[PDB]
Amino acid sequence: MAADILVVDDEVDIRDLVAGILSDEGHETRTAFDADSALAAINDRAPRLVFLDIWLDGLALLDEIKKQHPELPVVMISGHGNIETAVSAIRRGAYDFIEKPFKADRLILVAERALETSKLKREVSDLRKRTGDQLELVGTSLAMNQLRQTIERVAPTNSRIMITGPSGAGKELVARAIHAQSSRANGPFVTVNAATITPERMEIELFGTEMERKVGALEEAHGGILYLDEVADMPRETQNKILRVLVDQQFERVGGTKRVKVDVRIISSTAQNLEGMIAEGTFREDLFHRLSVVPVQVPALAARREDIPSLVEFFMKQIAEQAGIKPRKIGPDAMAVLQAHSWPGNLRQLRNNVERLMILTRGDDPDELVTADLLPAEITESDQHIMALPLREARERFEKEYLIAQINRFGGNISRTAEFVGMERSALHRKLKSLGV
Amino acid sequence: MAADILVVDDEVDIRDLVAGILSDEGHETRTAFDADSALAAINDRAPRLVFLDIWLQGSRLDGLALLDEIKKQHPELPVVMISGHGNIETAVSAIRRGAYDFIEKPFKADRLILVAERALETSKLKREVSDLRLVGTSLAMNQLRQTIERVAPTNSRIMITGPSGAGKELVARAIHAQSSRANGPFVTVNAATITPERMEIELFGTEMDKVGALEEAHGGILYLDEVADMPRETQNKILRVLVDQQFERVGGTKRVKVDVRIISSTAQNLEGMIAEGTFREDLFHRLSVVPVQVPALAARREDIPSLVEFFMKQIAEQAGIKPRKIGPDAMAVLQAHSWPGNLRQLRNNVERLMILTRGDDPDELVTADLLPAEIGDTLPRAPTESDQHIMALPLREARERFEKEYLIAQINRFGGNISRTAEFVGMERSALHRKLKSLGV
Ligand SMILES: Nc1ncnc2c1ncn2[C@@H]1O[C@H](COP(=O)(O)OP(=O)(O)O)[C@@H](O)[C@H]1O
Ligand SMILES: Nc1ncnc2c1ncn2[C@@H]1O[C@H](COP(=O)(O)OP(=O)(O)O)[C@@H](O)[C@H]1O
Ligand SMILES: [Mg+2]
Ligand SMILES: [Mg+2]
Repeated sequence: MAADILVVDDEVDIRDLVAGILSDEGHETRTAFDADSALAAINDRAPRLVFLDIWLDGLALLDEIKKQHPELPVVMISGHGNIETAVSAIRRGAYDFIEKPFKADRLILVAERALETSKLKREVSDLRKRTGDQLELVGTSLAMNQLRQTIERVAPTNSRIMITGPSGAGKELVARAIHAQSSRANGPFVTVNAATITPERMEIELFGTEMERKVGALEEAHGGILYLDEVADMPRETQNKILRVLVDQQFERVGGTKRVKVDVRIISSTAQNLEGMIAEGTFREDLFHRLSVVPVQVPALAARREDIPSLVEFFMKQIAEQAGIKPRKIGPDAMAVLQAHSWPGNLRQLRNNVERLMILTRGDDPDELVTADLLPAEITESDQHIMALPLREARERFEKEYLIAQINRFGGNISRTAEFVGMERSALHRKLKSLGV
Repeated sequence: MAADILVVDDEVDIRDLVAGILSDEGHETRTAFDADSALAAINDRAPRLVFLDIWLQGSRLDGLALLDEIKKQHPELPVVMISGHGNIETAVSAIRRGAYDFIEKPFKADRLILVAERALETSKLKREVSDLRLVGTSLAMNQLRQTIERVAPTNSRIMITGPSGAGKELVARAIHAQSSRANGPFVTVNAATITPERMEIELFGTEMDKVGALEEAHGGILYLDEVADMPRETQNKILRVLVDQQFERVGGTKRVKVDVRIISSTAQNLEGMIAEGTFREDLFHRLSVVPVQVPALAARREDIPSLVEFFMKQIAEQAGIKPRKIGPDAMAVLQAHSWPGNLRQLRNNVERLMILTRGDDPDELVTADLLPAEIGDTLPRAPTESDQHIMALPLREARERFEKEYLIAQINRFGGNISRTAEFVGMERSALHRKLKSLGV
């Protein structure tokens, strides 16, 4: 909207003209005539945008501004004569360029777009800190290093990827890392979660509808990557259509005849045994062979236990950022129990456990260690729970469980249990029977 | 970038040149010479970008009318207009109507290349923020939402009070989003996380031999998460920001002017701190021009079922776990709990339930036994040989203690509504009242 802009030019009429139009728009404008006055203005306060004259030199100052302030957009002011240098400045780090003489509306528009893009990148950084959704693969283990090198090798190719690994191991993160290291890194990254899509709406989610517009995952993925997250959750009807899209890169939109042609790089994943599903007749053999082109195996947390301390530390920093809870020191006993667990939910389960620990100790002293007793049990019927029952039934269940527990406490000695609970021997017998013990 | 670009211009010379330059850059370019050919091309496949002439002669709809039709069908599809020299008023009109930018005839190939790249980059960044990104029907939530709506368009300093995980930061972002600084930065300072020795450096930066949060927040909002953790020297410096709209960097005399709207929060008793001499009296009153209280989750138990459903849908989107049916037992337990970690704690427990039931029968209800000890052990449940207090008591005393604990827990669950509690526990309401009075609970 209305930001702090620094106008760097050697001519006063340009400094006054640019600063004038922008200030009149609602911005705060400061000026500088050379590199030293520019660097000093940035030292007074970091601006949200810079307008830099190519011939002051401009390109050297452009490198310096971008070195110290990578997130600060710089728009070049260029002479009518040469666009070659203005284009050279874009490659060196400049956002855009403006040509003399310019219309005021052009100057206003360029400033707004440079600020909008800068705001979008800042909103991206801010939202990644809240989602705890960064694109970095933490792990010093050999399983992690081999995975990182597999990513580095398969990403620059155009090959179809098949990702195998258990739930929460990092299959989606690997797919995003493959995308960020591919030729389609600037192209879209579209995800299809079969598990979280109703069967009655799968066709519409993948192919869209004929004519505000409902655009399917395949059309949205055109020129980029389509991530089929957990293919094993696709019904027979869905498996058929996917196979059919793989043969010709074409499909119809639901309700329509129009055959849309797409150009998509497919990355698939499974935490399931697909070859076994083929034997059970639940998964198509032709689909499997077409999706299983280049394999990428993401290791289980059980295959990289030595990474758990580094991951706990990494997750504690994310939650410190999200919640404002200071990171804690995990006790050697609690860490030993964590490192020994089988982790069916892998890293997603580890993060969830780290977050619960941080919530529970939020009030505690900083020097206090997180102890093994704080760890949950894994590390009756719904109709029978006391909280879900009315008073009489809830009272009856409590009475039954109390007596059962008191009997076990006295190791089956009914007469001593009776005496302690405040009952006569035969009355306890009749009560136990009436309660169905 | 290898994008699908639709080029719409009535001039064949123009279409060929735009399609030619962009196709030579590595893009896939398509052309149309009127509205109907353009809409037929969009129907073939939605492009990633549209170049659109403002005029469009010999067409069913002109350039601005087609711009409107493209944006209606595809709101996130960037449209760059093609305009003639001296047509800037009509081009600026297209920007206000939904166009991303415009290119003025005649243009350099490198200019067209740069406009395409910038439009696509902005489109992609919007796609990221949409992918990554206040629930409750309670009067409490409705009052909070109408408080945000009222004070967000003002320029007044806010003091947000409430327990940890209740939604203070989310309230601050909601105020930011509805304020005149919504396009400005939203900078947070986690005071509980920063060491007292590094607090000044984080807020005010250092002289060069570095950029503080206040300098980053210029033009926007600075969110001071937990003001109680600020040292006395930091307190005096914030006071100068509030009164003088300026400060000095760490180890300097150099003035730094700032235009910030401060939002402060605390889960602590600041009044208790002023009484003890650890927090400045004048600073507290200046920080609390407009007080906003976020209610504890235990004070809005009505919203727990809605929050459970909202959090399930959110984890479904993140993890790819199908949302499940929470058993009446698990819901009764979740609703009755005190929640010292509030909405964060609730969310973390819903995620826990979805992680642990991943791969189980979709019909199978999520039961209360899956919840951890801090949830289950604070509420009525079947006793065991390990429950020292119950075991030390005889039958009548143990049954009376259970009655008291069960009724209180059910009351909590129903937010103190005795008529609703009576209905569930199997009593008439006056009978429940007489039973509570008799029990003295
Ligand atoms: N190597 C890693 N380093 C850091 N965080 C990771 C790593 N692998 C996964 N995560 C995180 O763990 C969680 C689960 O990972 P995810 O990619 O969704 O796995 P999957 O697709 O196998 O279920 C996510 O929050 C993700 O960011
Ligand atoms: N009413 C609400 N509806 C949905 N989610 C909420 C609501 N209030 C808070 N949250 C969520 O609860 C969690 C804790 O909120 P947060 O703002 O971080 O609390 P605080 O700042 O008080 O510690 C976050 O995940 C947040 O998005
Ligand atoms: Mg000049
Ligand atoms: Mg024309």
